[PDB]
Amino acid sequence: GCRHVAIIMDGNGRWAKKQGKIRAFGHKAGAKSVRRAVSFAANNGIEALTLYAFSSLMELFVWALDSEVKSLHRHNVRLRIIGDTSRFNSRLQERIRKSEALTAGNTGLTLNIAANYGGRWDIVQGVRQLAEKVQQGNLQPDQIDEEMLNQHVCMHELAPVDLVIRTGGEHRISNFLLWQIAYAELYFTDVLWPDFDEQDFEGALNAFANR
Amino acid sequence: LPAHGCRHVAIIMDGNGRWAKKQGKIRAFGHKAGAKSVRRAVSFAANNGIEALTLYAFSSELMELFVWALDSEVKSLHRHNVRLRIIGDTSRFNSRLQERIRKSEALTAGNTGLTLNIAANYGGRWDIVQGVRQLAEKVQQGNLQPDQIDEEMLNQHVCMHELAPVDLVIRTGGEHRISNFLLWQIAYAELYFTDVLWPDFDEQDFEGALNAFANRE
Ligand SMILES: O=C(Nc1ccc(C2=NCCN2)cc1)c1ccc(C(=O)Nc2ccc(-c3ncc[nH]3)cc2)c([N+](=O)[O-])c1
Ligand SMILES: O=C(Nc1ccc(C2=NCCN2)cc1)c1ccc(C(=O)Nc2ccc(-c3ncc[nH]3)cc2)c([N+](=O)[O-])c1
Repeated sequence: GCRHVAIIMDGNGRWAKKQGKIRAFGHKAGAKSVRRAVSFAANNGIEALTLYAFSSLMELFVWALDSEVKSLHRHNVRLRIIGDTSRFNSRLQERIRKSEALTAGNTGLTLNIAANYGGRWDIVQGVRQLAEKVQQGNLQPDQIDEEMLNQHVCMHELAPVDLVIRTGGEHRISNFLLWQIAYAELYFTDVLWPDFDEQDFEGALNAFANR
Repeated sequence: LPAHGCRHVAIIMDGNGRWAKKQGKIRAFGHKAGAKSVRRAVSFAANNGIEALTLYAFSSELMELFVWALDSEVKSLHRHNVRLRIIGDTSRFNSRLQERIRKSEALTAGNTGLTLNIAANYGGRWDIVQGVRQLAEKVQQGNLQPDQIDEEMLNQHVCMHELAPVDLVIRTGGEHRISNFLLWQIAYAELYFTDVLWPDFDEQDFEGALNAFANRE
């Protein structure tokens, strides 16, 4: 059973170019593909879906999400934004906080949207926290272990990441999740993100089920 | 940079158990064939301009015996101008073994050819945590402020930070996963998975991985 899937959603700009259209067109097709993947995961009992918007700008991508919130809530989706939003404009930060709190109680799919996220950043923010605790004398350097750092990195309340999918044909993690992908299956496909569809997602889930 | 572009390659060497099973042999024959394949890869990397090779002995099918085995290769590595380092938590290793590791490292530290890093009782999470503990000690002595901690600083405290970043990770044996080998250090690395079992992975396979990295960037 695959409980938590993460996807690096690459290929929207390459897709636009192949279609003979401006980069913007590729965003809008990428957004359709977001909806389809979120629906498919919610329909197939996946617990958590973590989406990294990446292209081989982040504010705006989050803005575009703002109008989907009412629909996600109605579908019992818990929405979280992961990543360093602390320099986003304060109006956007308030909307993120409002959407997360609206849905925080939902018990269906948890959808994590990584915004201005980096795996090294995620670890460093958790290390900064431990460092504050040591300085305040609340923690001995030496009590620090994997389990404790794990509690200070993103998504520690969710099932571990079982499967990472990257569309778009590159074979890297690109500083998406690092700590959390120690034991995840890595599935790379040349399909571009706007084309990735239910059969492609099932293909990735077979890879997991075979292993 | 060599034409392939790769300064540091890391290899998850899986498949030795499977290879021995396919032949009707016990696991020890797979380990001896896997050792032949290490010598061959080390020789290939050294002849191909690679700066650093990092090897993670892993079977999908103890750690301390692997490192005893390596102790018998140290003279030969030295003779081939290889600089040898062990990465991993060896602090609970047999006291004799820890002294043999130290001396093999000191013996070859002057070498100018390939740098070979052998992971022994290594895990990517462990490596991040030991880096974090060195930082927390500096905070507890009043030398470091929590707010001065950034990526660059934590980078300076994980294994291999003084070598070229890892450009390419090869995993043999058919599984598509990192299995808690390098994690901080592979943020930008090319990942190359091949179904070839470790004992069968030969120069043409290694050339093929390098040229796939060169072609993909
Ligand atoms: O990325 C999105 N929108 C978007 C639009 C435009 C752009 C854009 N960039 C600049 C040019 N256009 C970017 C992103 C997007 C779209 C739909 C959705 C979304 O999931 N909608 C949605 C609504 C309902 C359901 C659903 N159905 C069953 C259970 N859940 C599933 C999905 C999300 N999302 O995360 O939720 C983001
Ligand atoms: O893993 C190794 N040996 C080994 C043997 C047995 C076992 C074993 N485990 C349980 C059963 N037996 C495990 C490991 C091994 C073998 C050779 C080497 C090795 O690289 N030796 C070497 C020696 C010489 C040269 C060389 N010299 C000049 C041309 N090239 C190149 C490489 C290494 N190594 O890390 O360097 C490990």
